[PDB]
Amino acid sequence: YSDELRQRLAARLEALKENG
Repeated sequence: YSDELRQRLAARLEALKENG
């Protein structure tokens, strides 16, 4: 995966968890 690419996937999760 390499460190950076994983954190990118986290950034998506972040947007979704805002509301609910």
